[PDB]
Amino acid sequence: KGEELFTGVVPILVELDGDVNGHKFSVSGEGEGDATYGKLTLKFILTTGKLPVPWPTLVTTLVQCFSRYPDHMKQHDFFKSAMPEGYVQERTIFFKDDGNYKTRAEVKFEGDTLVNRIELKGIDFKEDGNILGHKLEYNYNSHNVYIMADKQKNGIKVNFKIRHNIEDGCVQLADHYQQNTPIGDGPVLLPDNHYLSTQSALSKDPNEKRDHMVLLEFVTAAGIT
Repeated sequence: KGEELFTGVVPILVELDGDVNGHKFSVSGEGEGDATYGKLTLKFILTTGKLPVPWPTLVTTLVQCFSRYPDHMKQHDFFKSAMPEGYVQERTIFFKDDGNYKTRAEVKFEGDTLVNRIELKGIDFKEDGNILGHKLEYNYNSHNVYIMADKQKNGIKVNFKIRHNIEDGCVQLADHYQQNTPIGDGPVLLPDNHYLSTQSALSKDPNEKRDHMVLLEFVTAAGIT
């Protein structure tokens, strides 16, 4: 059923309400996802406030239902099975030697559109650290995202480490702890252990005057065979 919502291109909306060290800001995104290819095309714009953190630090927060699950792994796609009612995605992101983000998002269909609505709270960041200091390069690495079932919560537990390249030529690590729980009461797929292989390319719209991020992502599930 939920799988059948993803047989072609699906429009996406994203809304983020952010507060990092008391600096408040809002981000809106739009574009589309095609789970057939595991491909996301999105543009994010700062709608309110000044962006207090580098755009790359927000990529993981700003829809893993668009992951490509190969035919042999379709019994392991929690993200789609939760749809259309959707899932709650919660994270803590620990920036090594710096502050942490705590996020709560609802990912669900609002009519014909997959919508990611997020609240982010960031605390205990250093004024002269890599995040508030804006020392991260505008680029993104490929990552593996590790997934296991949480039978107790009728969802999944997700863990991974993001590597943010610093302008100095070193790496700022961001340790992600994630849990996903269905919104609806209906049955969901609890997967065997597996991962998502992710690739992200960040760019700018030459015609866009506001602070913004254009993002292209490819995501494929693997690890079962």
